Amino acid sequence: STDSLSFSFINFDRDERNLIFQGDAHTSRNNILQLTRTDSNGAPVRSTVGRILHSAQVRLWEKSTNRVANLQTQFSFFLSSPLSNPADGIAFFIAPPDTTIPSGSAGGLLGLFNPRTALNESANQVLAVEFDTFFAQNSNTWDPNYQHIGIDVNSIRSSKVVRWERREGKTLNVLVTYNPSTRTIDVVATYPDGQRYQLSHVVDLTTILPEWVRVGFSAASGEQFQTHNLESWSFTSTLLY
Amino acid sequence: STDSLSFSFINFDRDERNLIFQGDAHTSRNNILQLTRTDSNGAPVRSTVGRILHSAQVRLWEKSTNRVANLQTQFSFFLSSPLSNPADGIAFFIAPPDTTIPSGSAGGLLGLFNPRTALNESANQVLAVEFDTFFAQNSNTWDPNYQHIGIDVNSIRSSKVVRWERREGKTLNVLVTYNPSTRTIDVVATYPDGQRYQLSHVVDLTTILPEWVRVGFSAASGEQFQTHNLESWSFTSTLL
Ligand SMILES: CC(=O)N[C@@H]1[C@@H](O)[C@H](O[C@@H]2O[C@H](CO)[C@@H](O[C@@H]3O[C@H](CO[C@H]4O[C@H](CO)[C@@H](O)[C@H](O)[C@@H]4O[C@@H]4O[C@H](CO)[C@@H](O)[C@H](O)[C@H]4NC(C)=O)[C@@H](O)[C@H](O[C@H]4O[C@H](CO)[C@@H](O)[C@H](O)[C@@H]4O[C@@H]4O[C@H](CO)[C@@H](O)[C@H](O)[C@H]4NC(C)=O)[C@@H]3O)[C@H](O)[C@H]2NC(C)=O)[C@@H](CO)O[C@H]1NC(=O)C[C@H](N)C(=O)O
Ligand SMILES: [Ca+2]
Ligand SMILES: [Ca+2]
Ligand SMILES: [Mn+2]
Ligand SMILES: [Mn+2]
Repeated sequence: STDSLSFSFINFDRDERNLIFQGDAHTSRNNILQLTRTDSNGAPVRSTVGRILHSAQVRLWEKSTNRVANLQTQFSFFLSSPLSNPADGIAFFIAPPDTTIPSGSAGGLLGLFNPRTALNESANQVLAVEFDTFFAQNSNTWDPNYQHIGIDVNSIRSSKVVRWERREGKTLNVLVTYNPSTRTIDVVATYPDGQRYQLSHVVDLTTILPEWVRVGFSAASGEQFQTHNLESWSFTSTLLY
Repeated sequence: STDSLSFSFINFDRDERNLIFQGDAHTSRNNILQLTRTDSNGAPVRSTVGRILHSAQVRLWEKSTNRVANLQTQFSFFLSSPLSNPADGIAFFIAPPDTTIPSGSAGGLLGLFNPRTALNESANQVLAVEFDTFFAQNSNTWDPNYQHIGIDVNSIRSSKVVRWERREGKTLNVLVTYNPSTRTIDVVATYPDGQRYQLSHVVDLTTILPEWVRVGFSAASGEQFQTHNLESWSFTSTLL
């Protein structure tokens, strides 16, 4: 009785037919999705980007009946690094279906933006929820001066941020929703001990993205590095109104 | 949580990016999916096959672990025709991801089989649930002598059938499930007045289909014809 699409992964098998793997994204022998490159011992390496998109296209709206999609997605990730200042982060993102890794998008651009246009909203079509671990003010000039979760609308400079603490190796469980009635992106992220982070932003997704999109994850490292380990992912979209 | 995939169409838009259209399959201005060919006034015509598959592949089973999927799908369709003996039928089906319309598959082969291998189980990889309106024993030599619902396992000759009544322009609502614990396909179908049909068959899908499959619908006409109009479709599969 609705138009809808849903999928869930509890781990990531070696030859997954419904995922589009980009750049350095790969799977580990224990079915964890590794977004960024590792060496032969599984250690993270510099200057790497990897992404995945689900192959099923999501319809963001349907005009003739004035419907717009809601969206709900849950995912779990952890990060590992020997460094004091591990980098760069992982993001959930929504983009056109033919989206590809931009040139120059490693480091603090998180695999999402070209350096030429990273701060230029008119040149991009992307909504991302970022988990940003590296904020050095002399390179990541757009960042607040702390680790943070952000909502990114056509730019690596987030519209809203909240202070966040990276915890070496610990799973962060995230819920992201879009409510088309209030035009609100809501983010809730919780560590296993119950420590919670919340962030929201009003953005009408129909004004920034095309009718059909793909959804997925991106991660990068620059001169500093970490593994970006995606453990599980569920997603649902329903046309409403 | 689980490894699962679900989708639902309450009707069909002119633009549906996650469907693979094969042969004569197309959408109507009224957001109905029309499987078989029509003329310029929307009247059905002879000798036509159309199919749709969802673009998302379904993991039916995993060889390394022996995990197997359950499946549930619900759909609704209606048929229309000027003919006293309209033909040939519509089927839900499950097949390998690269499945295409076989040559010679119009008429009573429902877009699913080639004439030389339609009864050779070793040559096919398909599970279908057919809604068969044309049973002439002199051409459809594999059919029971009445309209019927059938469960087809690598053959156009159904493994099980139940008598069924075609109703011009009326919607049949259908549920098809696969239960991997009992290895049973079950089918329940109803018309708007409550008239009910049920059929089941025990078949281990892991014996007839590869690990990754696609799902969708096929329909055909031969010398006799009708439109095959898919109104809605929902699907869910979970790998246990
Ligand atoms: C010389 C000699 O005697 N040779 C013998 C051969 O003639 C025998 O061949 C068989 O003859 C049968 C009788 O004529 C044929 O049955 C008829 O087949 C018609 C065509 O079937 C099509 O269309 C069907 C409907 O859509 C579809 O279900 C079929 O599957 C088939 O479509 C094929 O399918 C193929 C896959 O299998 C596919 O590759 C093809 O692409 C596809 N074709 C197309 C174009 O897409 C069928 O229409 C006939 O049905 C009508 O007639 C029966 C009564 O006979 C009625 O019960 C039906 O309701 C229907 O009636 C019609 O309905 C209309 C609509 O309401 C109405 O307008 C009409 O007025 C009414 N017509 C009538 C007559 O009432 C029917 O089933 C059969 O197809 C032939 N088989 C083959 C393989 O060609 C042959 C085998 O029996 O045997 C020969 N005899 C000998 O060899 C003896 C001796 N050794 C010798 O002489 O040599
Ligand atoms: Ca940063
Ligand atoms: Ca038949
Ligand atoms: Mn940031
Ligand atoms: Mn039959």
